[PDB]
Amino acid sequence: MKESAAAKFERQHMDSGNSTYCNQMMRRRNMTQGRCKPVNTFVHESLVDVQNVCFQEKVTCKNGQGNCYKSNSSMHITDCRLTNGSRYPNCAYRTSPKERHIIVACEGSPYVPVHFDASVE
Repeated sequence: MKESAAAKFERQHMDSGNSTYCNQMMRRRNMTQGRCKPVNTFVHESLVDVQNVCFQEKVTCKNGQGNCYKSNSSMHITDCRLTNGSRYPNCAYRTSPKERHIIVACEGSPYVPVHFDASVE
């Protein structure tokens, strides 16, 4: 692959360094390329903490596959949600910071996060 699954996950979902946050980040992370990705979550924890979720609580994924893991700890995340029926090329998002357990799908060797599945209160 030209972009590994792990690299794709970092691009789509990690932002440990940090109203218009989602508008900027969805665009800069290539999630408004010809289509506005409707929902996307960014995680503000270290990549090592997120990678370690792959050894936490096994749970079923939203698509029904079994390789999803729910974090034992709550994490600082931001949800970006497409708003006002906006369409490419004018994607507008709402920014929602919160603290939730995250659920990720993991794959490979080493076994690392490849998809952000959901968050749980």
